[PDB]
Amino acid sequence: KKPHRYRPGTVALREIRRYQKSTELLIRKLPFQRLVREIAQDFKTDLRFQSSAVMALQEASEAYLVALFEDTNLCAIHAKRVTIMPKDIQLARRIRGERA
DNA sequence: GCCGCCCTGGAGAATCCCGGTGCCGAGGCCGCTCAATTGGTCGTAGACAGCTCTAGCAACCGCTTAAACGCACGTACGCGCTGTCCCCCGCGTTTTAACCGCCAAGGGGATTACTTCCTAGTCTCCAGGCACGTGTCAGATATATACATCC
Repeated sequence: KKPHRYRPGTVALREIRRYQKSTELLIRKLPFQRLVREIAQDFKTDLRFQSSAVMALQEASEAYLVALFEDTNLCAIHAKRVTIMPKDIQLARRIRGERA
């Protein structure tokens, strides 16, 4: 219960300016390893993983999600909005050719 | 005469600066060592020349006709404004699991060296499949001619 609450949006701009400067991975390593192993046991059983393989998968997945979020933000801005919605992701993936 | 209180001076300890010496990152030097270099030989890939036949190109023609263009009207939709409500954001508090540091043994896989043998490259010879051209043949199409019929 303290005064001087911040306006909704300048904190998000601060995290935008912070996370666009830094280069570290934004997803924790152990949940991503568990997700990769859970996906990979469907294709083949008794699969071992190098740590650099999981790191390459994490780098590629984070780059893909960041680029998709940039296209999604462009979709949301084009619809005279500032909030991203699942239809923006759907339109971005449709124009990209993933849903086409 | 005896005892208590205020003012001022020089010596002991803390700190800054400089010199001698030991440790981390990087570069010169040395040793192995394997792949780039050099030299020679030879086969053939490609450059060059030559002839033949077909497509493209610049600039013009003529004719047709459907597409393009201009204009007027009208109305549907993009856009701006306002309300509203709801849902996402900011923040405080509590939980929880990521992260790092640990076993405990065992298998997977990357190398180094070695052996062996099966299979694919290479060469020679041959023949049949593919590409092209043509004679022939059965299905599809159009009309010639004869019969039943309405006015």
